[PDB]
Amino acid sequence: TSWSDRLQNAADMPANMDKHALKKYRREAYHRVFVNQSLAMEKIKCFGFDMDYTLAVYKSPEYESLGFELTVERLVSIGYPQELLSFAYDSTFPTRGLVFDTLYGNLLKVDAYGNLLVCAHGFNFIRGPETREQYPNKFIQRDDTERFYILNTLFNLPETYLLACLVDFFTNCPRYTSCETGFKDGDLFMSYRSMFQDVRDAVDWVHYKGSLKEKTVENLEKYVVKDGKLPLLLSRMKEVGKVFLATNSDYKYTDKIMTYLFDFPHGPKPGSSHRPWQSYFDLILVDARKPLFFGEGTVLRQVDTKTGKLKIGTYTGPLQHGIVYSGGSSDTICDLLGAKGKDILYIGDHIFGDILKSKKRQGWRTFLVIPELAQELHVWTDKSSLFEELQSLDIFLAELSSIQRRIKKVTHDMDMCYGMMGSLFRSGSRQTLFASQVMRYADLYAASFINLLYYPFSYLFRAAHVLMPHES
Amino acid sequence: TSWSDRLQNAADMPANMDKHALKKYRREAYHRVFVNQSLAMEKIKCFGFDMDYTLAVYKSPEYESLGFELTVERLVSIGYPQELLSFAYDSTFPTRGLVFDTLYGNLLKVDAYGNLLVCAHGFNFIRGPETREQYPNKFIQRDDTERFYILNTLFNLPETYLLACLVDFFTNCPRYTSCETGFKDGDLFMSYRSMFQDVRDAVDWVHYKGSLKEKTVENLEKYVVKDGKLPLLLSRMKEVGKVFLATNSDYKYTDKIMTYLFDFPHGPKPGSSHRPWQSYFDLILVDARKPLFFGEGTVLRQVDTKTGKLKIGTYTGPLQHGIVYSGGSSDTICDLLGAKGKDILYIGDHIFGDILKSKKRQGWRTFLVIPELAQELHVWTDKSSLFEELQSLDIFLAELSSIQRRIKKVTHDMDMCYGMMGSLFRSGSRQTLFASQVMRYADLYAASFINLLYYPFSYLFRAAHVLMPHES
Amino acid sequence: TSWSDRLQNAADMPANMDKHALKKYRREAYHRVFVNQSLAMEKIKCFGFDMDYTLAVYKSPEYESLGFELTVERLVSIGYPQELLSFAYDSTFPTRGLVFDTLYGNLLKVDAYGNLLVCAHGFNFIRGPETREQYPNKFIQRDDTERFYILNTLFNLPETYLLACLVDFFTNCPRYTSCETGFKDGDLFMSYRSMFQDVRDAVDWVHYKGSLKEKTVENLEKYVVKDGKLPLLLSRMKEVGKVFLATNSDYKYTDKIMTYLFDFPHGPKPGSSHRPWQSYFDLILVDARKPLFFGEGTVLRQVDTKTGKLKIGTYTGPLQHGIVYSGGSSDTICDLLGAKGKDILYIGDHIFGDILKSKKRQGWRTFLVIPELAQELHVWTDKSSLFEELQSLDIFLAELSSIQRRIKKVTHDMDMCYGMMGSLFRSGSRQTLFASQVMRYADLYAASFINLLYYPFSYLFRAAHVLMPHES
Amino acid sequence: TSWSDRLQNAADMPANMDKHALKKYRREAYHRVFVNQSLAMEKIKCFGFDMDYTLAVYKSPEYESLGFELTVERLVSIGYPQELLSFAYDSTFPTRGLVFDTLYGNLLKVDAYGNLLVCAHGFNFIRGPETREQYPNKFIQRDDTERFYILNTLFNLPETYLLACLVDFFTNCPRYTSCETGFKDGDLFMSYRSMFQDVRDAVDWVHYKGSLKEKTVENLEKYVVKDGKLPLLLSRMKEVGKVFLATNSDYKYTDKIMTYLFDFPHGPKPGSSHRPWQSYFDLILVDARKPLFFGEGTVLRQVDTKTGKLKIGTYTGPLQHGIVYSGGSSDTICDLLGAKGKDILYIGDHIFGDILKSKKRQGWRTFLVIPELAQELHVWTDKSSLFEELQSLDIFLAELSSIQRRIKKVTHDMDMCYGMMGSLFRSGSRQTLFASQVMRYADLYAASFINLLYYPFSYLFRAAHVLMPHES
Repeated sequence: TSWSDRLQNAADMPANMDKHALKKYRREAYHRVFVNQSLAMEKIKCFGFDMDYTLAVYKSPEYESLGFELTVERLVSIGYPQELLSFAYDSTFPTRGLVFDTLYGNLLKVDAYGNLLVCAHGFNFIRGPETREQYPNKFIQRDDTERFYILNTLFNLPETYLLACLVDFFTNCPRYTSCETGFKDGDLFMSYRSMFQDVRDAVDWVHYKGSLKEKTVENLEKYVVKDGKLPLLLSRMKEVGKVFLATNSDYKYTDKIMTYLFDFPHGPKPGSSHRPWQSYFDLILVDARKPLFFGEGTVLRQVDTKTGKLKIGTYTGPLQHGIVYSGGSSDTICDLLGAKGKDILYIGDHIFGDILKSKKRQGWRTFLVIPELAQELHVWTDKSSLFEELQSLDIFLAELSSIQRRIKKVTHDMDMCYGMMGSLFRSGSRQTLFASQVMRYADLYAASFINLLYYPFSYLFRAAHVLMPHES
Repeated sequence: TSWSDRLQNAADMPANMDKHALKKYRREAYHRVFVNQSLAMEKIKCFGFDMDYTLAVYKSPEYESLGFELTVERLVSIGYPQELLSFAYDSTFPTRGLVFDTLYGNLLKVDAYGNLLVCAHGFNFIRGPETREQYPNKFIQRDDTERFYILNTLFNLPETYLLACLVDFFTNCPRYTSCETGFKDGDLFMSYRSMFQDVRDAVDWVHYKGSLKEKTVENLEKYVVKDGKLPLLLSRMKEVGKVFLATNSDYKYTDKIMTYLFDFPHGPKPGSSHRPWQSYFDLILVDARKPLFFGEGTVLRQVDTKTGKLKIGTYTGPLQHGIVYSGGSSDTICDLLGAKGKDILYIGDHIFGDILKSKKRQGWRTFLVIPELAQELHVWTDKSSLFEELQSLDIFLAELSSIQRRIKKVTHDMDMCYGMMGSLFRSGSRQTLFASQVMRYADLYAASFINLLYYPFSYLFRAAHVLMPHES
Repeated sequence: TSWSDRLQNAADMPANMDKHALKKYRREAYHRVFVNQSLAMEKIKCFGFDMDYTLAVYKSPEYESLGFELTVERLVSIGYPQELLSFAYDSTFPTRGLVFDTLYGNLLKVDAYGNLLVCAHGFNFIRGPETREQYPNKFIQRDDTERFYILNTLFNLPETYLLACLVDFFTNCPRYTSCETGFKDGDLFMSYRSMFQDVRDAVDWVHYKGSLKEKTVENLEKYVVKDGKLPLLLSRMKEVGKVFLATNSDYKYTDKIMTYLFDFPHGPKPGSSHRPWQSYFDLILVDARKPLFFGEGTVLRQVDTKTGKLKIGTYTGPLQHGIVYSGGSSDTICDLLGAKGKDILYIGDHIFGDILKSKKRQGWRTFLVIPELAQELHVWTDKSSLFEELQSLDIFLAELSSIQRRIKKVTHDMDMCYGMMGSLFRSGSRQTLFASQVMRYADLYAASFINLLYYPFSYLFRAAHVLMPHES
Repeated sequence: TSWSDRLQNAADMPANMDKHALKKYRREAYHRVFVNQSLAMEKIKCFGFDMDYTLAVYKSPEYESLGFELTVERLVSIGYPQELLSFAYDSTFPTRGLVFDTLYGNLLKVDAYGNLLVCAHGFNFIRGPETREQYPNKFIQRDDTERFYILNTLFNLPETYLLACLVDFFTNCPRYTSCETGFKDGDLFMSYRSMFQDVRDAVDWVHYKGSLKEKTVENLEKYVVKDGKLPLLLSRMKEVGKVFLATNSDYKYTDKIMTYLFDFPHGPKPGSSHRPWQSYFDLILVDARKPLFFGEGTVLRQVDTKTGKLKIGTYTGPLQHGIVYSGGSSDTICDLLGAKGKDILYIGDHIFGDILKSKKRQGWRTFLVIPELAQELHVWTDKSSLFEELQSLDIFLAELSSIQRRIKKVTHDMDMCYGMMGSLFRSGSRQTLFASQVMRYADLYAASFINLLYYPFSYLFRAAHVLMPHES
């Protein structure tokens, strides 16, 4: 059972909008909205969305596997060895938010302070002492962006696995000599940095010039979660506020995906007339170029929705019914909808590029979708005894060395329940960078934004106050 | 009673090093070390220090007042009006960490997300609705450093007050016409931005070319806290590890100040031979140029300690007894002391420029000195009933509008106990940016680093684990 | 008769290598090498070449017309109006080296100091006084690269004409309102800057992703000058030194073009065995990325010449027979051929990107190919009486207002002999920027590098010494 | 006889303004204005000036020697060795426009293309072959400003000599070991780069914080050329146009110097009332910060001429009688005087920072003062036979190896007539970079701007047309 299997199982259920049923349903962790900062829903006047992995949640592992395959095929087409074609995507390896170290060719899982939690070279998981040779302080300076690339999006899952596959392959292939910073093949030297750039380039190519979009749209049921409750929630949002779409995707792809997401024989509820997807939005903006969108943005353009091409010129006119925008900036949205930042709840999956930037640059309210939570929550509850034992061991150690090997064992067994690179949110008792960023920049979070459907219009989401140590 | 009065009262006490007495003493909030991140003291092998406001804590309000007076005198000398000479420093106005908005000439107290907590134009404290005219989202983007300057050091206290004095003065002086972005004086327009730059320039001038250092050193008892327990603590640190000084100050000033701080008729304990200040350090580095120090730094130089001048050339030799370094980088320290970052506890007051940068760039352990805490803790405990009422009002409101005006009143009365700009750490129930940065980048904090004297050599400082909402 | 017609007529002649015949032949301006700086050919040890418009001179106006048509088709495909399809390339309009002013939508011909010589808005040539409205000092600051784009390559000829066509079209089309900085089409505003960027983008697209290369290679006789004397000259160069190719083009295109340029039933001379093009080069480097090539360059790669793809990795090996390089830097060439800059004569058409940069950054000797000279020289000699009258009028005026209108008339009539935008090298008696750059950065220049064939191996090219006014 | 002796001898002569006398006087090379670009004086409507080395020509070698001495004293005061005090300025060594190579510690004289003409390490003049070890192509890339500093101003003459003195001193002092990039003194390494920066810093210090200005103003007759013809020329300029001052110097220094330059018992002519210096200017601007002045400049301020301090605020008012400006930009001048660039003749000595930038950025007309020409012209005419022999040897060689050693000998003997680093304008038959920049950016040039006095109001300065080789 993948996280998208969980999401789709919940998607298949019709909405029981009885008030007691809703209250009962959102008690469950799976259908809950989690709160890092208090948020009064009555103050929200605009609800905004990203599309990819927010409205359109791609099914796992099928979509990652398609991405992986196409990226492999691209590398082979530019001259990588044929053996790459024997790789096959393995969803049990990558966890989101890993750091690729381009100097030494390692995948690293780090905490909020750059401390190493996990280090793998290819498929070899390096133990603490061997880690010190390359990381003397068990630390990386993560904003050294010339060296470190943080694999923070769900689109980065295939390349996370592919990087490890490639390091493994070159290491074990007798044609190459393993060196500290890459591989020697006679008079050719392939650094991990050059290899990483090739991978990054190929992933970008697959998305923008290759067949990934085409292959997705030709089998949307295979590749995209679909939920008849989506139009119900959007229609309810529109009763109390304005609704907007701001997506990096282009209009043609957006229209294909959104048309699919709304293709039911009814509109908001069973029995109601079907309505086009565009009718659910007060403002539709494509080619957003986030994160730049949250600063200067780009020139505001209008989409010719008949052709899918941009009209020639900058659009200087007002908001009108049926217009579709391209580019612009977050200020376009504010101006056209008559909103200030705190009137907006922006809903997305990209914890850096959208959620962090909308919060930091504009003071928008934020709702982070974390699709993996739909399954991570099942693991968390099913294996609560391991975490609780781990807590009790940390307690017992602190008030006091057979305990230390035991702390490692339980940490390992716990982490392995999630996958080879452990939980998105922690390794044993240590929180990841990703977890820290969620807590810091997402006001609200959940496995799906659909969980908003189970809270009433003016619900007050409450987080407990944070006190300093000297205040406690 | 100022915070430095509290510090000096505690400084005057001799050290009772009986183990029960120590344990009893550190129970008290005033003598406690507060813990944001767990830290095993046995793993610390090097203790490093800043000098100014860390080892050498300048007395308040006398030192701020001297700075203020000299800065005023400098502005008058460059052509500001004579009325400036009638200003007098008022310690009840400024709190550290305020933001000067150079566009509109306001001092702002903000939370970690840039939300406005307090806004004052001169001495006029602007209420919520009037604030919306200039700050439509009650928000600033604080890293817009062309517009906003954050007054984060204790050296910035005099200019914090001086900015408000100047805005008040120009506003109420009939020679000038108040405009949205500054003041018109016929065919001269003085923007708040130009005024701010003049103030900043004058403060820098007073420190580097004016008489502030000279006036400080001619009356050190007036201006600098002195504690006979300082050599005791440093001597104890040296029994278990290495001790270093890394200061932005120059050698001549450093030597004057440090000589004063160690000028007792004894060394570490009463009855012991006096030892020169330099003997307490394994490594002494001046002209550090932090924060650049924590990246590329500057060329490593050697001080001729006879003349106070730099020897000509880059120093390429080893660590030797009696050598004093100038410039260099944090890597110099690591190399020369044979330390990795996590072996180092760096002790300082500058929450951005030293503590944040040493943590983020190098993974050093950090101890933040917050001198104002020595008095803020007295206010916190004395007025606990106001905060607790505030908590109970927030609770009672949330589970449910005569309450809202009551929440404002109690918030105001609480804040005013600290001063006109409230607590360093909060306004009512909302934490400041400064508080958030302390929690994020200081492993340990206290009103004085002397509080380390009351914990045993291998003490384990414990912070409770942080759990995410869905983990709780 | 176009310049390429002149070049091809000379190309069709066999080489008479009798020493008297050669000396007689190079007397003629058409077959001469012109000298700005003295150059001792015996000191040249390496001869280097660019390919496009140097070895492979594209026929005019056919190649410009193909580029124009494809660029038009691309703009229409992205949403420009259908009327664009009625444009047809006109070789009588553009001269190379014009400046497009993106603010006001003008093509400008300027002197070396930025003084306006000619200003056209669409097809309207603006007279002196009307020019002052937009250019009050009849001057532009040409390195304001955000505003001005200098159209310096022969590849820029189609877009030079297309820009004027588009300004004309939008100006005269009643759907649009002409504004100072662009065109209003209801609620769309198309600035000249956005229009220019679209044109630039489309030209780049045609070259790199469109059908221009394909259409060229399918009819090389239509599109490329071919000269059986090319292998003779290259073979002679190889007798006295090393020969290299450094081209921005890719290997596959390079191989197609070069194979065509050497496709005769003989090698260097009639009767000799044909030899592959690669055999004429000691070093072949593609994907050069000039001008960056003359600084840091890019990573040195090796071409797999069987597939046309790059081998994976940086190439660390030596120069070997048959190897083809990609990327690298000018230092690669120097190192591998054992040359210093002054031992190299670099032969190319790109007066900025190759000739200026190789001279300024590396001190290479330079030979500039100026294909238009093959026809400009015919105009220069045929209309010498107009220029001489112009000289006599400037003389007679200076030693002294019916003369001023006469100076304008003769200037106009002279310029119009070259085309609507006049000579590449001057307007009347005023030299262009392009002329000044030729004099400054090209040691030698000619209509074709083939003219080197007519000078003996160790010829000394002589330029007269330049004296200052006070030295004269 | 120094160049300033020549200037002062001519300064002591009264103006004979008879038209025949003037025409006869300007025939002589010493009193001539030299012409690189034709310039119609009747079109000039504004005459602008720099002060230092333009209006105020400092006497040589006395002023260089004072600068040298004070710079030496500053270096000793910061810890350089006492032996520096035994140096004494030698005007026979430095020529203006040399390049200091901070890598290898050489002074280089280069041509316009970066080719080495002269290379000295300390006082050792390195011959051609030994030069190739460090400069394999006898070439430097002069805009590598991290490595090369071009000593282009007359203020740089003392440091030119001091750099050579220091390299000599350290080389020959047995305490130091000479290395390729600097000097080793035990565990101190002084690179030529660090040494150069110290020198540069010290020169700046002497000018801005040391006693150079004070020592100059206390003996103006010793240090500054004074010419009673100065007010006559400025008064004549004011009859036909506007006159402005734009100087980097501050008001107080400007007022001292200018007051001295106008301190005669008469005004424009003998017998006329004395008038204050300010009365000769329509616009006076100090603290100009050229070259930035010719781009964005700085904020426009007004000087309080009673105090010498700036008024507080940006000056927004009009041009009024008696106002003195500070900062601003070249656009301030244009706006306030109602001038376009070509209406302005800007008169200065700084061939980069003023003349080049005013021409390139604004299209101003330019008059370059070259004080050394007042003596270089005497050498040029007195030793014409050496140059002519050199020309005849170059001719005879070219149409054809006892000649090559002869070309070196005559080149050496010629150059040595000017000084150890030869003529400002050439080494033998090769022009310097400085010469090329004069020809390129100065419309007019002369040893003094006073030479304008000898040409009538609407004189037409003529330069011959430049033809390309193929046009000739």
